[PDB]
Amino acid sequence: FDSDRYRPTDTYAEVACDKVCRAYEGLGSLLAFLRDLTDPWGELPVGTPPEDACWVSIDGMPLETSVAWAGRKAGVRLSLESPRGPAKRRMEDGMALTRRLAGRPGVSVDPCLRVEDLFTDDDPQGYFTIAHAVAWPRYKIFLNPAVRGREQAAARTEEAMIRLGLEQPWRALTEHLGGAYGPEHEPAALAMDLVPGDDFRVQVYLAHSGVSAEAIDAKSAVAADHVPGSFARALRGINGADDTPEWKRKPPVTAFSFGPGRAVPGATLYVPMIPVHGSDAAARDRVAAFLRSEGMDAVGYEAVLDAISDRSLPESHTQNFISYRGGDSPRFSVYLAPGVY
Repeated sequence: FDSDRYRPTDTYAEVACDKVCRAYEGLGSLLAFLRDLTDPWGELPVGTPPEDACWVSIDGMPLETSVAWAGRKAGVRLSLESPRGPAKRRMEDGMALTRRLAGRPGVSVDPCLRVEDLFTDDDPQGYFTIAHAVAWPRYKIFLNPAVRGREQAAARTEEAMIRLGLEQPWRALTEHLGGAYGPEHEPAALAMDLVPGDDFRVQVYLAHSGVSAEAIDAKSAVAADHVPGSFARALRGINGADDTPEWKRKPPVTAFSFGPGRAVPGATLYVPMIPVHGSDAAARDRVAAFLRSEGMDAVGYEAVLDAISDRSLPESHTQNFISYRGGDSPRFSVYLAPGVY
């Protein structure tokens, strides 16, 4: 525990509330909602870190704040994962939360419940099983295809894709990638928007170990929204040399998005921040320079960083990823550890 902003007795839910409010401030009762949402661990004091770091945040907190720009608008999102242990109890906490979201105003958890058995187990492996996010409310769930080892990740992902009706765009991706999944494009996570109908989306996050910016770009050429070279230019550009130990320890990620009635996936690039960059200030300078050269809003990005961060940025290590899509309908997001641990 290491905070100038929070006392050790502040609760997880109170930190969550504070971060969400400050993110809105940077963009220019909630507490009640979040206590309920994080029931019952949301009441735990933040001063006592979990036994096992949460996957959801690079500082191991059970909370991660996100701000997303798209279609000339910005929105705040919050990711959550139980800090409880051991892994099986953490998993069951998440299962419980999914079921508590069912029947919330616009929610559909049916697609999640039809593949849930694939990403849960009585003896789970890997650094997580279940996590969620809320956006302002729509919800999503994150699942670990490596719950029973990495070697089964592609198979488990594929079977879920099939159950969900998305075999065709999943086939398109799989063939584009050469027909097999390896460390070059490894299924590291799945997400689902818990909504019914055409707006339903599943994202498959592929990690890219030991490949160049150009090769990563080319893996996206099957995407509905592929802008040739744009991923290569973001990666080379923001993150420079691909041979640093820090690059190799946290490789880039592409989120492929799948929707009903869509023959091919969309693609969004996830650019690792800390620890590829030495601090949030260094990462900020380079991300801002890239945003400007793309004509995107670097001021709003920096305003959010400033509003939400608890330490001066050269001493702050809270940016996990930024995400980026170029072209006519550009997207940018930043994902932030609370920076409490």
